[PDB]
Amino acid sequence: DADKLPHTKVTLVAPPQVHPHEQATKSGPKVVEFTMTIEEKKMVIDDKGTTLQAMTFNGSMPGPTLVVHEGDYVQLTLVNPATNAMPHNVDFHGATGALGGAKLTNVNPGEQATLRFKADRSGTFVYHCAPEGMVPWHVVSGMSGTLMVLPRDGLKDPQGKPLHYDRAYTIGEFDLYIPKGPDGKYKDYATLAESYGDTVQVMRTLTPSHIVFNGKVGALTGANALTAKVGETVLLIHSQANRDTRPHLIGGHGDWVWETGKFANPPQRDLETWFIRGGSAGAALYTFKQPGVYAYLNHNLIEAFELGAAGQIKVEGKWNDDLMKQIKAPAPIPR
Amino acid sequence: DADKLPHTKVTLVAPPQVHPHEQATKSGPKVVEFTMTIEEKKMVIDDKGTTLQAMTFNGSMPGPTLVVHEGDYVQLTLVNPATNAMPHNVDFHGATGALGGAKLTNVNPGEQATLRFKADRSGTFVYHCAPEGMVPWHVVSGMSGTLMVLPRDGLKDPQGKPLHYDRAYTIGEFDLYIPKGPDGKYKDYATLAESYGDTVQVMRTLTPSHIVFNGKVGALTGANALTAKVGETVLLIHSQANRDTRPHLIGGHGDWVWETGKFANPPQRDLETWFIRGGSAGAALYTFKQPGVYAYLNHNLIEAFELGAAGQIKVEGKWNDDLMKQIKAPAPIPR
Amino acid sequence: DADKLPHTKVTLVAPPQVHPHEQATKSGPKVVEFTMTIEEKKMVIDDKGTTLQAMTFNGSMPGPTLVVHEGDYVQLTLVNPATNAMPHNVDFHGATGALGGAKLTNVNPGEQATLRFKADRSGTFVYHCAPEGMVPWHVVSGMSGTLMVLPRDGLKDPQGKPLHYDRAYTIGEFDLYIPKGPDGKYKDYATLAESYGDTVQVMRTLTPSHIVFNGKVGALTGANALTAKVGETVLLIHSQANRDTRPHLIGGHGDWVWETGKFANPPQRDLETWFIRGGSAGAALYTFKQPGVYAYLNHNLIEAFELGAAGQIKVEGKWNDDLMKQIKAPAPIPR
Ligand SMILES: [Cu+2]
Ligand SMILES: [Cu+2]
Ligand SMILES: [Cu+2]
Ligand SMILES: [Cu+2]
Ligand SMILES: [Cu+2]
Ligand SMILES: [Cu+2]
Ligand SMILES: [Zn+2]
Ligand SMILES: [Zn+2]
Ligand SMILES: [Zn+2]
Repeated sequence: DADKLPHTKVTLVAPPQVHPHEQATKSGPKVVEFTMTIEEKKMVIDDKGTTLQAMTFNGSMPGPTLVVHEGDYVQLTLVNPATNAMPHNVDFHGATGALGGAKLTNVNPGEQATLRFKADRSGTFVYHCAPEGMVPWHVVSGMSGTLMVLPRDGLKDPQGKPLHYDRAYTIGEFDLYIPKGPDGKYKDYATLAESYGDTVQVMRTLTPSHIVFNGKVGALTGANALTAKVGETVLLIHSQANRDTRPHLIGGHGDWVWETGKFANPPQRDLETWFIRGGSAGAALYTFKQPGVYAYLNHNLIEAFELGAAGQIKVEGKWNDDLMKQIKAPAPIPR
Repeated sequence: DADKLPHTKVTLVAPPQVHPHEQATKSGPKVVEFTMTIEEKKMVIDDKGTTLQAMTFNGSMPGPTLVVHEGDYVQLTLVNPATNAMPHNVDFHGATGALGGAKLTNVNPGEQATLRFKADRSGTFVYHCAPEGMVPWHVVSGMSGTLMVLPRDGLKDPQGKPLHYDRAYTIGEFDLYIPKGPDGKYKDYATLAESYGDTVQVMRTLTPSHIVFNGKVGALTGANALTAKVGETVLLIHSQANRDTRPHLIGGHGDWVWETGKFANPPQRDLETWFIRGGSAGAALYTFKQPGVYAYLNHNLIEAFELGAAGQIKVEGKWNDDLMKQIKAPAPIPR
Repeated sequence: DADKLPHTKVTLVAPPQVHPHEQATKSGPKVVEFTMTIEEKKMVIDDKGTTLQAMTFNGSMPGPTLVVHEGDYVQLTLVNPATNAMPHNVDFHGATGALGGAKLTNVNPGEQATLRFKADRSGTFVYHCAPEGMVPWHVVSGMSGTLMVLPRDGLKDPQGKPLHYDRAYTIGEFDLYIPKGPDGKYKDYATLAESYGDTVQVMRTLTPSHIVFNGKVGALTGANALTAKVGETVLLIHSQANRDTRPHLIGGHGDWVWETGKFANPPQRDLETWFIRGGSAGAALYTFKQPGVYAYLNHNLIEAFELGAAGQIKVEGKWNDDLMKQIKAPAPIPR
C-alpha cells in the first residue's frame, strides 16, 4: 500500500544531464515526488534566427528526465502558471490507466494537479502533453521527456550479468514543422495561438522543416558537446515522442542497446545504428576506448546534417593504435 | 501427405473480430478450407465525405483474418465475381513458392481458383493482392489481410511458459493516396479504372492523404470501439501491407509483443510502442488492469490524429488506486 | 600486437557477388589488406535515361563487400585518382575511433592513404564516404558498401547451433534525389560540382526521386537476376547507408535474420519482412525449397515498384506439391 511507504523528494536537472540517482539499490520502494512547471515560450531553433512558438516542461526541450526504480511510485505535481495561454496535462507511457494520467492532470493556466502512479515496469518511457483535440501540436512544439525506471538490482546483460553506466545523458529529438510565408521565409508569430493553423498545415505534409536535438540546431555541439573519457561507460537515453529516428555514434557503437527501451528484455550488442520508434525512448551503453570528438546523430544523414539531428561527444584519454592506426597518411599516388 | 488428411471448413467473420479458433490444441494437422470473394467498391473513408475507389477481400478493409495451426494446410478458394472490373490474385506471406501463390491464383472477373499451401511457420502473416504490373495500387486500395498460424501448443513466453489471449482483434492500417483537383478538393471517380493514373501520381510522392484503421477515419472509435474488461487478455493483430507503423495503447502497454509477428521467436515485454514493418503483421498481448477508454493508435501523432490512424478500446471493471491515483485534482496554484 | 601478425591480400569482386572467403576457420588472426579506388562518374539510373552524377568506391554502387573474421585487422589503401574532382575519405562503422577512420583518410584527387583497424566485432557494417561539410551528398551519390566480419567459428543460431550459407549476395539500396527543371524533366549535369546545389534542395524534401538496388532500376532483374537452386542456402546482405528499408523475399522468408546485422546477437526466424535502419547493414539466410522466380524487394511497394527498389532471384530445381499446390486452376465460377 503506497500510502504507508516512505516519501523522497527529487530535484530535477536540465538536459542533457540527468539527476543524481542509484542504479542497483538496497533500498525498498518509495513514493518519489517530483514537480514540473510548464513554460510556453518563443525559442530560436537554428543558426539563421528561425523561431518556434514552443511549449515545454520546465523550460527545456526535452523536459527533464525523471529517474525511479521498479516498484516505486512516481508522484508528480504539474503546475501550469497563469502566464501561460493554453491548457496542458501529462501522459506517462510508464503508467497504467487514464490515458497515462492525462485524464487526471488537465490543468488550465493558473492551476496545478498531483498524480501518483506505480512504476511497475522497468525501462525508459516517454512522457508528453496530450490535451484533447490538440495532442500532436503540444508534442511537436516541445512537450515531451523521459521517465527512466531502473531495475532495483540494476541493468543486466542477456546472460544476467551486471551492466552499469558511469554517466548518463538524455537526448530528446524533435521534428519541427515551422510554416513559411509567400516569400519562402519562415514565419515569426507574436503568440502561440497564432502559430496553430499554419503549423497544422505543415504537420499534415509529414515533412519536418527542422529535426533537432534538445531544442536547437547545435544544442549538443561545440561548447555544448557531451563529454566523457576513455574507460568511462555512458548511457545515452534517446527519446522521440512523434517520429522514428536511428541513432548512431560515429567512431563508436552501441555496446548494449535496448532500442525499444525496456530493461526486462535482453539488450543487443555491437550495434552500429539502432532504432527509436516514434512514441518511445531507448537506451544505449557505450564504453569509450579512443579519445577524440565523436558525432552522435540520426543516421538519416539528411535529417542529421541538413535538418539538425546531430550532436557531439568530446572524449579525453590515450589513443590506442591496436584499435586503429594511420599506416600511411594521405600522400601522392606513387607513379 | 496432405491428400490423406481430414478437411475442415471455416466460416470467416468481419474485422475487427476474428473467427472462433483454438489456441493450444490436441488436434493433428488438417486441411483447413476457406473461401473469399473479392469486391471492388467505392467507399467513404472520412467524415467530410471523401471517397476511395476501393478493392477488398470479402467486402472489408482489411480482409478477414484466417486462423490455422502450424502444420495445417490452408486451402483457399478465391472468387472474382463478374461484377468486378479488374483481375486479382493472392500472395500469402505465410506460404512458400510461386510468389506466395500469386502466380497460381490469377482470376479475371467471372473466374475462381483454389490454392493449397502448407502453413509450416508460426506467426501473423500478411496476405495481399499482387497482379503483375499493378501491385501497389491493389494493395493501397485495400486488398490485404492477415493469416495467423498459431503454434500447435499455443503461444509461449521467452522462458517457454504458456501465454494466452481471451479475445482477439484484428486491425489493418491503410495508407491512402487520394488525388485532388485544381480546387484542392479530393476527386470523386465514377469508376475504379478512372482513379488509377491520378492515384499513381499521389503514391509516388510517398505522402498519404489519409492513414486509416479498418477502412475509415473512426472505424474503431465511439460505438465502433473495441471492448474488453479488467482481467481479460486481448491479442491485437496489426497489419500494414505497404508502410511502417508504430502501435501504442495509451494508458496501457504491450505486455508480450512479437513486433515482427513470428511466434517461434521470443516476445518482448513491457513495450510502450512497437513497430510493424511495411509488408508485415505483428501481434501484441495485453491484460487490462484499469477500466476506461484507451486509445490504440499509430504513435506518429500526426498520422494518428490528423490523418486517421487511431481507434479506441472501452474497458469495463474496477479502478485500481495502487496503479494510479489522482492525489490532488486540478485546482488553483497556492499563493 | 598487429605488427607481428601474418598479412593476406584479398582481391575484391563487383556486387552482387562477394569475394571468396571461409566461414568457420581454423586460422588465427591476420592483417587483411584491401585496396579501393574511388571513381566519380555519370551513371544512367533508370529506363528512361535519367542520369546521376555519381560517386563510387571501385566503380560500383554499392562498393564491394569486404570480408574478414572477428579479431582480424582490416588494412585498407584508399586511392583517389587525379581524374576525380572532389576530396573523399572512408568511415567504417565496424571500426573504433577517429570518426570510423574518416579523420585519417582524407584524400584529395591525386592522393592515397592506408588505414588499419581491428575488426573486433562480428556483423555486417556499413562503410561510407564522409567528407566534412558534404557527408550526405557523397553518401546519397553512391559512396557506401559493406564490411562483413564473420565470427571465427561461423554463424550461430539462438541455441548456439551452426548456421551456414552456400552462396552470398550483396545488395546496396540507394535513395536518390535527382533534380528537375521547370519543364518537369530530370536535369542532366555536365559535372559533379554543378549537380550539388540543386540536389541539396531535393534532399531537404526527404522525398527520393528513385530508390534503386545496386545503382539502377532493374540492376538485379531479368538477365541480372541473382541465382540459386533448391536446397542451397543464400546469405542476402542488405545495406542502406541513409534511409530505412524493409526487405522481403516474395514466395520465401528470412529463415534466420540479423536485421540490425550483428552476429553476436541471436537471429530471428521465419520473418516475412525485416527492417534495415538507415545507416546499417543487415543479413538474412534462406534455404530454397521451391524453384521459380522470386522477387526480392523493399516492401514499401511504392518504393519497390514505382521507385525502383526491387530485384529477382531465379531458382532451379523441383516443384514441391506438399509446400504448395494449385488445387483448381483459374476457371469460370460454377453457375
Ligand atoms: Cu501541452
Ligand atoms: Cu504517447
Ligand atoms: Cu487485386
Ligand atoms: Cu507482400
Ligand atoms: Cu566521397
Ligand atoms: Cu555512418
Ligand atoms: Zn564504469
Ligand atoms: Zn485470460
Ligand atoms: Zn548449405
